[PDB]
Amino acid sequence: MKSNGCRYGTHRVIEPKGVLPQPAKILNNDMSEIWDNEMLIDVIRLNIDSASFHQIKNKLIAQGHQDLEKAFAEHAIELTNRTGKHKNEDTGSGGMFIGRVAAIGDKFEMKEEVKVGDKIASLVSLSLTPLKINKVKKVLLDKDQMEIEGQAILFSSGVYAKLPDDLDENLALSVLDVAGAPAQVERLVKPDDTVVIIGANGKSGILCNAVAKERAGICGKVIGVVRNENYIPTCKATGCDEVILAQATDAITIQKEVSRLTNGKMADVVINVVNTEDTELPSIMAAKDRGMVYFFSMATSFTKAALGAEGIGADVDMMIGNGYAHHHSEIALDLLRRNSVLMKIFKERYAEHH
Amino acid sequence: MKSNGCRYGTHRVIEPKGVLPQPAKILNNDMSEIWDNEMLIDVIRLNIDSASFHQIKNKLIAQGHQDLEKAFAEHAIELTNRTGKHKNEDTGSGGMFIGRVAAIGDKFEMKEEVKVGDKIASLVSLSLTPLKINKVKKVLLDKDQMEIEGQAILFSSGVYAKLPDDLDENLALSVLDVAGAPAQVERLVKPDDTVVIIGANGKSGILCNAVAKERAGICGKVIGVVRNENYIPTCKATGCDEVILAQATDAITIQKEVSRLTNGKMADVVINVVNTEDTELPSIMAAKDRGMVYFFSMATSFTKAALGAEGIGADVDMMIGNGYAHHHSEIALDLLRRNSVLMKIFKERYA
Ligand SMILES: NC(=O)c1ccc[n+]([C@@H]2O[C@H](COP(=O)([O-])OP(=O)(O)OC[C@H]3O[C@@H](n4cnc5c(N)ncnc54)[C@H](OP(=O)(O)O)[C@@H]3O)[C@@H](O)[C@H]2O)c1
Ligand SMILES: NC(=O)c1ccc[n+]([C@@H]2O[C@H](COP(=O)([O-])OP(=O)(O)OC[C@H]3O[C@@H](n4cnc5c(N)ncnc54)[C@H](OP(=O)(O)O)[C@@H]3O)[C@@H](O)[C@H]2O)c1
Ligand SMILES: [Cl-]
Ligand SMILES: [Cl-]
Repeated sequence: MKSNGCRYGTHRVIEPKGVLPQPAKILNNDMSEIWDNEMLIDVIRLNIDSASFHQIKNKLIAQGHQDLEKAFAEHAIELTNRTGKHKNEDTGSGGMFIGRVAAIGDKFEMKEEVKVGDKIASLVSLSLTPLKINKVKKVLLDKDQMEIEGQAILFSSGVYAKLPDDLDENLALSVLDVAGAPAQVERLVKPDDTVVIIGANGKSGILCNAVAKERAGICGKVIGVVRNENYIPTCKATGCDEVILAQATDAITIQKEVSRLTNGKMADVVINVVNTEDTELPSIMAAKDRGMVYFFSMATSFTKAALGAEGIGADVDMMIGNGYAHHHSEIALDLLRRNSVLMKIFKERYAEHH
Repeated sequence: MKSNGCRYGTHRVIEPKGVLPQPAKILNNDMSEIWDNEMLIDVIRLNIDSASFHQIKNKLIAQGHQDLEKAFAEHAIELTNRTGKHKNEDTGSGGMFIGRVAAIGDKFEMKEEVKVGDKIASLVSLSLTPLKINKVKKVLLDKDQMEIEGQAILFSSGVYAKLPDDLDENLALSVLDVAGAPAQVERLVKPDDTVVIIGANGKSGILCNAVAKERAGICGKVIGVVRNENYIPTCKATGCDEVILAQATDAITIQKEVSRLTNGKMADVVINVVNTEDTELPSIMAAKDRGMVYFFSMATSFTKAALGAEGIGADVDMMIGNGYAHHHSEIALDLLRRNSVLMKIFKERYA
């Protein structure tokens, strides 16, 4: 056991010196000894970022490989052996892993309480994760997955979650993927608030509907925005009092309908969980004066949000949605255990085994 | 005077119907009658977005013009007459205007109090502003400016500022340019807070230093981050208690130095006012747990900030720096009037 490990993991950065593990080019993936504030994982499965997986697959096709599973497996071993991690060298994307705890340093900053042998999922990207792949058992070309024998390091600053014994693994992973959204909504929504959820039928959207309605309470108002009439029942069953039919890019219709439904008062909190571009101004205009607009979509443009609010004189607070929050996995999993409607929808949509 | 004008201005959108004035292709710039919630301006000068001005200049050269001032003037007349606004048709960029209030609709949402004749600057883009150019008097090729006779519409949702007749106009416009930064900093900093200002020697930075120190007070702590030791006296004179020398992209140095100056407690509030990319993670790591990180720079990447905080388990709030806030002009100008050190620096730097 090595001493004086950096919680941010800089002790494993080989190239270039003086940067963090994520932007680094080469990490130390020597698993024979760990630092005192690290956690070592026996990796079972690698869930590669879909864009990275597709980009690597197509690069290999273009180079002329016929056996794609074998070419991909060999690509992953070469990449991880040389750079210490599975960070896509063209996109910068990573992924996450599933495995069982192998060793815990005595100064590891424990978050969720876990012990050797526990089954866990990482909630930080493979783009900063020291990873040693000893064997690729299977490349699942259609699932962006590799079943492997290997090991990974979590730094004390990293994030992980114990996978619950009583839940379908893919169901649990689906909640963990978006756990930050309901966690943040719980912090934002006051009793009696009006809340507008843009993209309310989505995976994070239906979780946001439910905690928004729990937090806003009996005299609050939760308004979902969807573009498909097919989604109205689900939005209402998961917490929406009202549903607006609009493209999330249609600022005028959303403003008009939110105004109708609130008698001009508009929303205290706007939660944006769409996966498309140019929805910043429609979200801003749904808010009341000094309201809160929480942008979760990775499609959000900083400049479009900033210039959007300036051009129409909207004095609103606009937050970059932080996917991490203390206890967010436990909070999101507890939401599904309290709400049988959500649990049934999540199992139907995202459970592997039915 | 027509009634039931939309505060967002959709009643002047001709093409395509169903979008807002800024994304619209064609606006109605008929100034003979205004709507009840509009304000009509006699425009003196058009400050064209510099990139837009340069793109139009070069387009005209390539078409074969030679007398650029005259071709540019004719370009602006054709563009505004046809589309109703000076929105650059290739880039989408606009600009702002300076003018005198001509008429005030009876239902205009008054922000700062102005009456007919007041000298004002628009603080919203020419790309959403109905604009009629009756004459171009002078095209200033080195200044991205046109002196004109014409009129413009401010919607009730628009933003403007009265230009005080007692201050140099370039100085006033420079303050208006960054007024949202001190205004927003005033709301975030509590007494006894530790505040880190990244880019503390810049135009917005020195205003943020001063506001951070008055709000954090005698037992608060204001830390500037700059990369030049020559900037230290200015940072301290405008409010910093301590100054860190680091590149704003150097997350490890900034984290270590903020930790040193705060005994590991880190910053309650981080203000990022640099004009450089890849400073998100350094800003996040300067904050304490559940601290507030305010990104003012237009170089801020949404995904870099979100994924940055996620990867190191930083439960911090990250705010998109708005740039507009109620009364921001008045608040920033009052800061200069109350703080002789800032006024003197702003005078020397920004004419
Ligand atoms: N940082 C984090 O950890 C974090 C946390 C939560 C969310 N997020 C982000 O939030 C976004 C949503 O993620 P998710 O997993 O919830 O995705 P999802 O399940 O695909 O949900 C997206 C929803 O938005 C709707 N939508 C997209 N574009 C639309 C438009 N133009 N008009 C109307 N509706 C539209 C979709 O419905 P249609 O069927 O109509 O397309 C869908 O219901 C992603 O960008 C994700 O990265 C990130
Ligand atoms: N409209 C809005 O929403 C709004 C409002 C307020 C601020 N802002 C934004 O804030 C940014 C700054 O505005 P400004 O007018 O204050 O600009 P400015 O006067 O040029 O200030 C930028 C400051 O940052 C420093 N800096 C830049 N890169 C650095 C690096 N890598 N390391 C250390 N220091 C660095 C510069 O110092 P050096 O001399 O060392 O380069 C300079 O002092 C702009 O992007 C602006 O758009 C926008
Ligand atoms: Cl006219
Ligand atoms: Cl962005």
